[PDB]
Amino acid sequence: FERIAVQPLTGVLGAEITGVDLREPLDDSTWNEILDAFHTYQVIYFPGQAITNEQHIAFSRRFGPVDPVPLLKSIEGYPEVQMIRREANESGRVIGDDWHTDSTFLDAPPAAVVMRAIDVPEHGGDTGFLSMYTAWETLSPTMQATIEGLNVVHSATRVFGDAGDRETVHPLVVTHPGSGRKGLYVNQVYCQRIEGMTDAESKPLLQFLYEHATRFDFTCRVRWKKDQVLVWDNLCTMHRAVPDYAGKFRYLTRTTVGGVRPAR
Amino acid sequence: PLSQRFERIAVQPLTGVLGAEITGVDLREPLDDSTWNEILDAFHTYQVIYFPGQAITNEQHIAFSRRFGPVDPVPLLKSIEGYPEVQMIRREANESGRVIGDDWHTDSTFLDAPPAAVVMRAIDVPEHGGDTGFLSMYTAWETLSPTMQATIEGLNVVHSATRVFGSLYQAQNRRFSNTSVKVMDVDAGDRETVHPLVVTHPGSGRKGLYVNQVYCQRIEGMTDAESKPLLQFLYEHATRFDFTCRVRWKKDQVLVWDNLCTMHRAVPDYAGKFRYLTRTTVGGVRPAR
Ligand SMILES: C[C@@H](Oc1ccc(Oc2ncc(Cl)cc2Cl)cc1)C(=O)O
Ligand SMILES: O=C(O)CCC(=O)C(=O)O
Ligand SMILES: O=C(O)CCC(=O)C(=O)O
Ligand SMILES: [Mn+2]
Ligand SMILES: [Mn+2]
Repeated sequence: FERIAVQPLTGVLGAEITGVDLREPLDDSTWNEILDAFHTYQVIYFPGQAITNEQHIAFSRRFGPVDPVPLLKSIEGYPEVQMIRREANESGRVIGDDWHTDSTFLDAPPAAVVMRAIDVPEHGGDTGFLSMYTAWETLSPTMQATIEGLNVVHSATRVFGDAGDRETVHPLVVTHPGSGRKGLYVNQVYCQRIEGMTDAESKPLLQFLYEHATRFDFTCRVRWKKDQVLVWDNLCTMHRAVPDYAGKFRYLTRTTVGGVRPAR
Repeated sequence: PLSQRFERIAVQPLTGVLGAEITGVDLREPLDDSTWNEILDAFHTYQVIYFPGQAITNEQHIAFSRRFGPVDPVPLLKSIEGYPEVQMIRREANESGRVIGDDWHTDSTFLDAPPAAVVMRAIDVPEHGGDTGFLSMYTAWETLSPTMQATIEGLNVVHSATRVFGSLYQAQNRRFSNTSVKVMDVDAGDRETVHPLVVTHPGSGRKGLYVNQVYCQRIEGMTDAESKPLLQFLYEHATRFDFTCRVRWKKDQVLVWDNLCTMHRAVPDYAGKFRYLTRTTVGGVRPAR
């Protein structure tokens, strides 16, 4: 890395990137290094990037087409820029407070999400991430061989479920179209059953994979500060909100980068 | 606000659940009463506290530890030459044996009187890799439903070291290297003790869950089949990600964790890299409701 400075967060995933101004267009050499760090570290974040809504969209477009997720509210004037907002007065349960990755009920879920902290507490409201590369790679060779050929049925029936009940089928293990690396691909929010198996057969196996994937040693924990811009890979990671900031205002915006069909 | 409540130290909470960074103090020196009382208050509130940039000697490490209570080294760990009170969490860059403490537990709960706290000091740690996770058993308890609390608050739990250096350990394959771990008597590993499932912290007066899957064998009076589901639920509940924090280490960071109201976990993400911390253990008293 010669155009940026990269500081890995853990031995598994996550890296802080400095030495670059996201308010400006990125030359080829700088963009290529950012993409290289993204593919390697899977979640990357840039402190001190007070970027406008328009600069947010422009940066996001470098990753791919900006295709908003279905269920979130957009800011006035910018359909692409969606809100993760919780009022100080707000009670109840937080958006995304279980391990998941976004919108896997889609035939082509999002490739990536670009999140920008606008107003965040001095402490509280971290976001957890984990690597599905590491999840797959830490399975024994025998377990890998055993489940590699399985497919899993996804649907949105528990988030907003007619379109919420529509099923799609994804491989249990997918090859990342950018890195070429294999990762586990299951999540408790959207996965319904292993295709072809009975309920009794499927439930314990999915349950094990949920437990395995979310092992603490496969995770990292990102702390937010105002003007922090973060990108996560929606194919090879999962993420989780942390609701430890009752009574405090928390506001981030996000753009969603379109992806292609998950493939073996 | 912390900036105005604390006059001798500066406190920066790590999460909304537990953990805090402490600065404005020199651990090389004896602590005056007001400074110590503020540290103890922060310890009781935040449950795991750490002090970056404290380049201290073994003697100073021991002296600071003694403010929390009497030193009482844990049975399993080797000590450094010249300092029986200072034990090692040391992993050579080339070793590939099981990593010490790589699942959620708290220390030596098989003792009739487990440690009250541990003071850990980073000697030589990787630039990245080897974080320690912590979680609050106050929060774990307080987030159970009223009905689940009523159901289990009267239970007691059987603890032993059998999976660490007793019969169950000796009957399996994953072994610890002799870098930091002593050879132990198998009968000592199998010795059972019974503690309450919910305990009152003597310093804070608060109630916390008290179970861990390393040392807990079963709920007293129950069969294994009866105990397995309740205990397994409690482990899953306590280790919910939103009940945790994650501490990253740097050389000369000194950390204190409360061995009664927290659990902790090593993270084995630094294969091929040297990692060395020292630690003193503060003696505790019999866990009580
Ligand atoms: C110093 C410490 O002793 C321990 C040693 C290893 C250990 O590792 C584990 N980690 C995870 C699992 Cl599942 C089993 C185990 Cl056995 C835990 C504790 C103590 O208790 O005083
Ligand atoms: O608020 C957070 O930390 C993450 C929420 C989430 O899951 C998302 O934005 O998709
Ligand atoms: O090495 C670590 O991070 C923690 C090891 C541990 O569990 C202990 O020292 O008791
Ligand atoms: Mn999400
Ligand atoms: Mn331990």
